[PDB]
Amino acid sequence: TPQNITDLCAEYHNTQIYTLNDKIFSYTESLAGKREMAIITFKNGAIFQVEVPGSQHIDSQKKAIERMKDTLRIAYLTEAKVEKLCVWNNKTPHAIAAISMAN
Amino acid sequence: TPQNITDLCAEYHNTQIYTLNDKIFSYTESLAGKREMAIITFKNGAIFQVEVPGSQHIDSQKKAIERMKDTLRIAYLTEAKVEKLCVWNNKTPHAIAAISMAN
Amino acid sequence: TPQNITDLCAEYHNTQIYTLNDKIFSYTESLAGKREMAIITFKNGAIFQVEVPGSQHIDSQKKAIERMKDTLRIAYLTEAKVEKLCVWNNKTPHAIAAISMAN
Amino acid sequence: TPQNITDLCAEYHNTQIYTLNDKIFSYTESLAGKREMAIITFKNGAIFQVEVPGSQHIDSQKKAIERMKDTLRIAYLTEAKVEKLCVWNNKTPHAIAAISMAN
Amino acid sequence: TPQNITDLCAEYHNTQIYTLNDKIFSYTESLAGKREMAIITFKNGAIFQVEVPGSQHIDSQKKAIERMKDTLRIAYLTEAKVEKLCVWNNKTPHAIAAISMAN
Ligand SMILES: CC(=O)N[C@H]1[C@H]([C@H](O)[C@H](O)CO)O[C@](C(=O)O)(n2cc(CCC(=O)NCC[C@@H]3O[C@H](CO)[C@H](O)[C@H](O)[C@H]3O)nn2)C[C@@H]1O
Ligand SMILES: CC(=O)N[C@H]1[C@H]([C@H](O)[C@H](O)CO)O[C@](C(=O)O)(n2cc(CCC(=O)NCC[C@@H]3O[C@H](CO)[C@H](O)[C@H](O)[C@H]3O)nn2)C[C@@H]1O
Ligand SMILES: CC(=O)N[C@H]1[C@H]([C@H](O)[C@H](O)CO)O[C@](C(=O)O)(n2cc(CCC(=O)NCC[C@@H]3O[C@H](CO)[C@H](O)[C@H](O)[C@H]3O)nn2)C[C@@H]1O
Ligand SMILES: CC(=O)N[C@H]1[C@H]([C@H](O)[C@H](O)CO)O[C@](C(=O)O)(n2cc(CCC(=O)NCC[C@@H]3O[C@H](CO)[C@H](O)[C@H](O)[C@H]3O)nn2)C[C@@H]1O
Ligand SMILES: CC(=O)N[C@H]1[C@H]([C@H](O)[C@H](O)CO)O[C@](C(=O)O)(n2cc(CCC(=O)NCC[C@@H]3O[C@H](CO)[C@H](O)[C@H](O)[C@H]3O)nn2)C[C@@H]1O
Repeated sequence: TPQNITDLCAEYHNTQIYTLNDKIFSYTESLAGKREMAIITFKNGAIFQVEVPGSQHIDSQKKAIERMKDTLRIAYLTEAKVEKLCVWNNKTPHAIAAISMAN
Repeated sequence: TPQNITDLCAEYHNTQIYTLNDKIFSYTESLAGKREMAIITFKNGAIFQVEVPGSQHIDSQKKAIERMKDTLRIAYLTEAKVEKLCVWNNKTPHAIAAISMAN
Repeated sequence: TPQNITDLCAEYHNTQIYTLNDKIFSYTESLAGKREMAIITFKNGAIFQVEVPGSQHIDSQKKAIERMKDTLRIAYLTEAKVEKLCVWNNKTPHAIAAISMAN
Repeated sequence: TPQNITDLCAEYHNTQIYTLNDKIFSYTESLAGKREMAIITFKNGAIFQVEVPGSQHIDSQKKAIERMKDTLRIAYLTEAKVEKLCVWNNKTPHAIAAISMAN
Repeated sequence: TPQNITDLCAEYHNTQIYTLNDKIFSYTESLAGKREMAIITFKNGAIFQVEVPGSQHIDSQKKAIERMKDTLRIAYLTEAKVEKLCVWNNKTPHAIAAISMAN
């Protein structure tokens, strides 16, 4: 089991770490069908999604996907600093796999 | 995949964007049978609903409908500025499809 | 579909609007069997319940009853002003159907 | 149906009301198997549990047990004054049946 | 049934108590498949995980694991002082079994 987000991110293909060290600039969420997703942006312009659940996801991920959207909403509303994101870079917007908050 | 609320909204028939840039003026929710819904208003007089779940919705939307009502309640209570709403205009009140929030 | 709590309230028998324009004075909830309920009061003496889920409720109400208890708890803790309650007046305490909040 | 916690509490065998009129001093929760429970204390040394779900509990209590732990956690974190607890006194620590919050 | 975290912790093999008396320094969560987990750190560098649900868990733990991640996220965001953790020390990072919070 990994020790931190960077090492966790390295356990997967098609990923990279971004170091934001910043609060979320905007939070978007949709209930429209086939676009049940969240999008966040940061002041540096970067855009990220929580993907719509799909055939690529295994069942254990479904609750985690819901949790992540909960996290991002409350992080946005609390202006919590996001340290790093681990994202899949084979999707546009890049798709969030993990988040770290600190400081 | 769309990268913002405007482009997401334009992927559907009978939708449009409203630009509020304001906090929610009032939040209403009901548990009454056949009216399990939320209504929000803004100071400019705009009125929007989160629709009662029905057969027009696909199954993936159900969780997202519940999440949206969670989002609107907390946005109301935290006085978060709503940037945009994507709504369906073939319902009265217009029905919320997506929300964006920014400073 | 109604556009406000008063109009929604009028779509049911044995209801009435109470206008509070006040924060909740006390919040009570129970896990005891057959009394899985919430009770709120206001400083004017008014007492209201969220009913125990029962035979009178249709399936779609179950989630909304849980949400209403969530809403009342957080309204209480944040001292949010309650504008109106739509209540059924054929129960004692009167039973909450809907809530509106505004500053 | 009862209109307050004292009257509700009195509808059960082996219960009693504790009047605290104080915030929660500590909140403990466990995910350890067979100890999936919460324990709260007050500065006067009083200790109470939310019981591990068991065959004592009827089906309708299961959701309310989980809500109660949610309520205690957020009460703790908001420093909300707990007015009274209804507890079962045939368990050690005494087991929470209901809570009221008021100033 | 135990009356505090220390006593609860001692009801299990492969456990120990850490005394932090500090807020969480960082919160990390992941939705990546097979790594649906959370990791927290404290300012002294100590790292702890909420484990991915696995064969070792009994069914009653599944809700509690989800609750714990909820608790850690809100504790982090509120800067709530963690008193103690009970952890399994046969995993790395050490795996949280229970948490106590006190000011
Ligand atoms: C910690 C761990 O188990 N890591 C392993 C992961 C993992 O098992 C799967 O991602 C879980 O579904 O599977 C890895 C991985 O890198 O994703 N894997 C999986 C595969 C074949 C199938 C595959 O790529 N599945 C993941 C698809 C990705 O899903 C992601 C969501 O979870 C994203 O949507 C991403 O854009 C998509 O490409 N080849 N390698 C190998 C890696 O060692
Ligand atoms: C991104 C994407 O998939 N967009 C497509 C959507 C989408 O597949 C469905 O809305 C999902 O159920 O379906 C579109 C759409 O515009 O809604 N669509 C669907 C249909 C036939 C069935 C249909 O109209 N379904 C939507 C009904 C609408 O549901 C909405 C709630 O989700 C609202 O209640 C709205 O008032 C109602 O008219 N014709 N066009 C075509 C669009 O390209
Ligand atoms: C918008 C809408 O659909 N409104 C209709 C409602 C509604 O369909 C039901 O209340 C939903 O279960 O059903 C109405 C009503 O006023 O409740 N209705 C229902 C009936 C027969 C069955 C009936 O009385 N159901 C409601 C029972 C009430 O349930 C309530 C909880 O939802 C309360 O517990 C209340 O104390 C109880 O009397 N006769 N009229 C007629 C109303 O036009
Ligand atoms: C409002 C109401 O319905 N009150 C009634 C309750 C109630 O139906 C049950 O407690 C719900 O499970 O059942 C009462 C009660 O006092 O608990 N009851 C139940 C019984 C036989 C079964 C029984 O004792 N159930 C309660 C066991 C208690 O469960 C509790 C959790 O719910 C606690 O764990 C407690 O420590 C334990 O003794 N005898 N009396 C009679 C009481 O009139
Ligand atoms: C209060 C109580 O019932 N405590 C008992 C626990 C308990 O029943 C189980 O841990 C619940 O699954 O089972 C104890 C224990 O110490 O965990 N137990 C269990 C066993 C054999 C199987 C076993 O070790 N299960 C626990 C595995 C542990 O799961 C943990 C998560 O729950 C961690 O992942 C840990 O890293 C792992 O070793 N031997 N002793 C004996 C202890 O008296």
